[PDB]
Amino acid sequence: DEQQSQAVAPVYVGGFLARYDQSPDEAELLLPRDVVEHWLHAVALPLNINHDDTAVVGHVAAMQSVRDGLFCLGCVTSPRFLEIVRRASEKSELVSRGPVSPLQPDKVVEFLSGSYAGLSLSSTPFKEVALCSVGRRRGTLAVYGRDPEWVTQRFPDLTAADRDGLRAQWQRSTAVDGDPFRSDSYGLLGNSVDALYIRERLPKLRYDKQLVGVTERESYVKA
Amino acid sequence: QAVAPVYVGGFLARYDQSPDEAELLLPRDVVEHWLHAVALPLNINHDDTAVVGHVAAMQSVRDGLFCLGCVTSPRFLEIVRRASEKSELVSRGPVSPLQPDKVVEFLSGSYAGLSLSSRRTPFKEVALCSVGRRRGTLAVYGRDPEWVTQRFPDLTAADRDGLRAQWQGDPFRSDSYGLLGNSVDALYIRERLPKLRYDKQLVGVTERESYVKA
Repeated sequence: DEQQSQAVAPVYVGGFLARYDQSPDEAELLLPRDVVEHWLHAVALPLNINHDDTAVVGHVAAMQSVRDGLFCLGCVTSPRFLEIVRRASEKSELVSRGPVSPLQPDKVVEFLSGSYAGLSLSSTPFKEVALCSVGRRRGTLAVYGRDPEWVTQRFPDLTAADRDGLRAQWQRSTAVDGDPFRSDSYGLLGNSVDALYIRERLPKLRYDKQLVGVTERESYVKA
Repeated sequence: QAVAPVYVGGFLARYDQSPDEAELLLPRDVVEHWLHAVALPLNINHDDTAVVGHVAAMQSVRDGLFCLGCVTSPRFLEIVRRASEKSELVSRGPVSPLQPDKVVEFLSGSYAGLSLSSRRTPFKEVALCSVGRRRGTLAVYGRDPEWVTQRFPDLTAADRDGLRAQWQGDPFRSDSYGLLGNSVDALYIRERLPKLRYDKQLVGVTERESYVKA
């Protein structure tokens, strides 16, 4: 209970929604810097599971256009979603194996890291942000952690100035969040089988990890 | 209807396949000895709190050990039913002729392999798993046990008669959460799809005439 209480504390997620250096084969995935800045530069977008309106699990706490792409920081807050994740994490051998040495085991964070390893922006233009098994845009690796600062520190490309801009954002009471989640374990279970048949899933995830340099520092990423 | 029984068939071992593991070896003779040549429980990934049914028949044939299982647990079937309604893969349906069967399709996609762990004393249990450690252990699901057996070209009428003679309280103590945890594990099994496709080719089953998803 006490230890289970920590499991369902909020979970932050960060990562690029798009990499300006990545040229996609599909026109639909194009998202140039000028386009992003226009709508972005010159209010809190919901965060969900695979773009499902009934699976809102939190909100976006910061969005920043940087040198290498569009970076996002979200916050998973749904008590229902986190409890579901807590229970499944207890029956995962992947999770039982734990994280890389120095990191403290964190079943909930590890389960999220394993299942929803990608970030997905889709559509105002900026409608919402989705956690998915793997993103269609390359470099969209999802990085989970209990601390916003820690998550941002997982990406070598971000400079101290970049992080300052992001911080000003998350430090600022959202409309999306009682519990915005309107799905269940059965729903998540149905989605898990879909993930099993995504082709090149692991190679895509490993490619993303190297592209954003998360391979350089320790994290809960399972890929 | 959807939660009616589901049969699953497939080889638990291919005598022609050389187990890249000395512990997975399973010679014909040792098999036929324990065989005819208490029905074994059928569970999920060898979790004994996840028994979904029983083995209805086993037959040692030319190419290996063929098995036919029956998924009967109502608790399990109902859990599967709900999840199947929230699966895009399942919503896409099967290939042309075959009629949609959500529960059968979710099972085909999630537990595409069979696993025997006679580890020990003889045959202990058969597990439905995302992919088996032994090659050629593709799991084929269906509502009619006859149809399922007809999915494997290797089997002969004589082989089928032997199996036919055999197949002719809720034991599940798990939940949606347990299956979900197992689902993330499956995502990290290496070469899952390549192995499944290999198994599929080996036993001659096609997505074009079954519910197999790999």
